[PDB]
This record gives sequence, structure tokens and C-alpha cells, in this order.
Amino acid sequence: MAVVTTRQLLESGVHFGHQTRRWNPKMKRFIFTERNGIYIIDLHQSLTYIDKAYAFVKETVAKGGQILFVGTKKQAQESIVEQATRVGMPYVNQRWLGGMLTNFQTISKRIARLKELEAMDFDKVSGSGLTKKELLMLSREKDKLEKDLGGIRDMPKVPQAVWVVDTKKEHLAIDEARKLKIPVVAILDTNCDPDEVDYAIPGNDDAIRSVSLLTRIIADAAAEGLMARSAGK
RNA sequence: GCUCGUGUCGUGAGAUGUUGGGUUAAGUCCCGCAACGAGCGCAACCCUUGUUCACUGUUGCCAGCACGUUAUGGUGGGGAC
Repeated sequence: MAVVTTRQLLESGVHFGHQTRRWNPKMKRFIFTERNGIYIIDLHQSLTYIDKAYAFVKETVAKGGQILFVGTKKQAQESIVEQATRVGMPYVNQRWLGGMLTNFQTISKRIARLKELEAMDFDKVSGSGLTKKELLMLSREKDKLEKDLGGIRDMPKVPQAVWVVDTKKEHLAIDEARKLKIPVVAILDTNCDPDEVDYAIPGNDDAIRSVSLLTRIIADAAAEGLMARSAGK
């Protein structure tokens, strides 16, 4: 969308990148100016790329829409979850584990187990008595499953697209996504790869708000598409 | 301790899980983790021993009561031990 063009980007500081020490060579075209070691995003083609990502997410929600918001960095832990819960869009925030996208059967088994336990554990703790170190360990297992699984509850089948923040940390997600052929949209700074991302959105990924405004705008896009789905049906 | 399902890595045998840090009598748990799970083992359920309560009182027991061959709770009786 408009997102007041480059004004919001410049005020927030998206133009920041990484220094010369580590760099992905596929960024040769993507160079504005060498300012104080930190690489500078031109932020001009960024508008076009975010517009293209917006168009693709509109098309995905037109065909029905299922975006998996994957995130692990401390700069996005407290940002991804709130917007994903607001839009009602599936998300993972703590320890994206090997599988899920490929271990569909096991993850669905754990989804069913979590669904049944979230009721039976509460019924047992609130009703009939139970001894210690058994109810306690079941509650602890519930807590661990809740910590390691958030918005993954609601998915009937394989998703439609995945939104990635800090692909360097969440590398395995893109490998699974490319193996199973799902659209990928990711935040990439000057050290990431365009070959493994179809709809690439360059920009900083080291600040809390730097990923927060992008996740907020894509959440607004998802909410608008979900509203339009009422007429689309 | 030994393995499996699925995933993943490798052309392949195979690997990962099951490595690492901490802990435990224990692959016992915890933390992190391309692993996510499960199974047989460990543990627990069983028997016995250590404390205690209720119930029952003979062929067991005898605190309070009455005699007993002198004598043996032998006796009527007693639920205390």
C-alpha cells in the first residue's frame, strides 16, 4: 500500500543493514551507498516489492488465504504473535522445529492431543482429586506444548503461503517450504538470498519495529482479505 | 540399554532422533537441538518388613470384676493391651 511511501521507512530506520564482514554476493545490484560501514537500502524499489507482496497476498486470500507467520528472533517475538492473533492467522513464534511442514502427520497428532488435553486436564484439576507429580507433570507437558505451539492450531491441511522473518535463523523453514512447493514471502537484509524466496522484500531485520511495521501491514492486508472473503464466498 | 514410524541429510551402506550442557540408581529427568513421536527396558502397579486406625475375639490376649485344690485366663467375663 501507500504506507506514506519512504517517509515511514526513513523514520523507522529500515535503510539500515549489515557491515562488510558478512555479505550475500547476490546483493550487488542492491547497493545504495556505503555509509558508516552499515549498508544502506535505497528504500525506493522497496515500495514496489512490498506492493507486489501485497498483491500476491490479496490473490492468496482471494483463493482463500492461509498465511503461516513464522518467527523466532527476539525482535519479532512480541510483535508477530499480537498481530497474528488479531487477524486470526496461524503463526509460530517459539522454536520453529524440524518438521511441521513435512511432519504433517505427527504435528496433527500433537494438535489433536493438545485439543483433548486442554479440556481433560482442566476438568480433572477442577473436579476429581489427583495426586502430585502426575497432574503436575501433565500440566507441565501442556505448558511446554503451549509454549512450542501457538497459532498452529487452525490449519485443516497444507498451508498456502509462509511469511518468514530472519531467514538466517529460520533457515529450515525455507528448505521445507521449497521442498513442499509453498509460496514464500520473507524479510531479507543484505545477507540473505533471493533464490530461495519467490516474493522477496528487502529490508532490515535486526530491530524490533523494523520487522514490526512490515508484519503489521501484512496483517492489515490479511484482515482486509478476510473481510473481502465474505463477499468472495 | 536396544529399536521403530514419519521427517530430514547423504548416490549408497547409513545418519539424525539416541549428539551436546546439567542431573539421576536409571536412555531418570531438565536445557538446547532437523528433529517430531512411539515401543521394549528403568521406575511404579505386586509380595514382605517398619508406624497407625477401624472391624472381628477363638484354639489368641488379660487391664478393671467374681472364684479357682495350693496351683494353670482354669473359670464367668472383658475390646483395654
